[PDB]
Amino acid sequence: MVSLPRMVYPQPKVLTPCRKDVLVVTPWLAPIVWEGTFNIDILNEQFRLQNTTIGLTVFAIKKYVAFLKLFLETAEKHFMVGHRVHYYVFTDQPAAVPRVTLGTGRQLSVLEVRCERRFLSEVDYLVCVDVDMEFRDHVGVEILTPLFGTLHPGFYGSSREAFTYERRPQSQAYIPKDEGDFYYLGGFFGGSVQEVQRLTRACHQAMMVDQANGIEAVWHDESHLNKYLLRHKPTKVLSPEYLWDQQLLGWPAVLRKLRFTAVP
Ligand SMILES: CCCCCCO[C@@H]1O[C@H](CO)[C@H](O)[C@H](O)[C@H]1O[C@@H]1O[C@@H](C)[C@@H](O)[C@@H](O)[C@@H]1O
Ligand SMILES: O=c1ccn([C@@H]2O[C@H](COP(=O)(O)OP(=O)(O)O)[C@@H](O)[C@H]2O)c(=O)[nH]1
Ligand SMILES: [Hg+2]
Ligand SMILES: [Hg+2]
Ligand SMILES: [Hg+2]
Ligand SMILES: [Hg+2]
Ligand SMILES: [Hg+2]
Ligand SMILES: [Mn+2]
Repeated sequence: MVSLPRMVYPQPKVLTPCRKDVLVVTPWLAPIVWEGTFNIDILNEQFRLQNTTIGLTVFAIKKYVAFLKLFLETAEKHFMVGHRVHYYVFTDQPAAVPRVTLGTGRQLSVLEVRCERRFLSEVDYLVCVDVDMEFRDHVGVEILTPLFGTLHPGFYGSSREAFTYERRPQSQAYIPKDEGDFYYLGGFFGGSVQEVQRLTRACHQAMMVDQANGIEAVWHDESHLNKYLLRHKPTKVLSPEYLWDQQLLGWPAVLRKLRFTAVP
């Protein structure tokens, strides 16, 4: 918006692809975020000049409160470092939330559960993730955009017919075998506050319609998220570097970094 300052960095090479092993842009021209595609210094400048605030939301119900300490401590080392961050922890056990030391410009709010406009006034972007995870490497502003989904680590190389989308036409989440771009994760999505609220509102309404008709999608919210992103294309797609399970899937050559991973 304001001009970027002078910066010294390698010149982009028009005749050299960033990657010869993976797709780095979708058919609707949204970038697919892989290591080796972005210069983080340029992106950090762009987002800091806008004084960007990122909200990170997690739910920790019942036994999942045990995952909060590692989740938050590692987020402090790797998530949006240098930028304003507001953590929102939705839990049924407020007194069980660990006291984690936060860097400057970062804050945490504990919301007890069994608001909407609140997010609009407190943050610019919302990132919604699973709590039984830990950050192991950089997760930064390269992911920010109006609406993003993340490629599920178990299906990124799969054909659409093999995707575990909801296949019963009676469900609002129904996707037939000849449709679908990717299989996105329910555990890592986000975007501007406005777009995230539109997505969550749509999934809530679709799930209510299914409940009324006596049907529950095969993968619950994730099935609905996939239907939403099929019909409302995300403006960025995150590669599986952003949500990986090393125990189950190892460390493939196509992954130069494992950024956020499942906890055993
Ligand atoms: C065909 C081989 C696929 C291996 C990954 C399966 O992951 C599960 O996928 C379903 C949809 O088919 C759901 O998304 C489910 O939540 C996934 O399991 C969870 O994520 C994986 C990566 C792993 O961490 C599991 O332990 C989780 O339960
Ligand atoms: O009793 C529960 C069950 C689920 N969750 C939340 O729901 C997310 C999805 O669940 P889970 O991690 O069990 O899903 P999986 O990745 O194994 O499909 C978790 O990350 C938690 O944030 C929770 O807080 N309490
Ligand atoms: Hg590149
Ligand atoms: Hg959220
Ligand atoms: Hg979430
Ligand atoms: Hg929902
Ligand atoms: Hg959703
Ligand atoms: Mn999980």
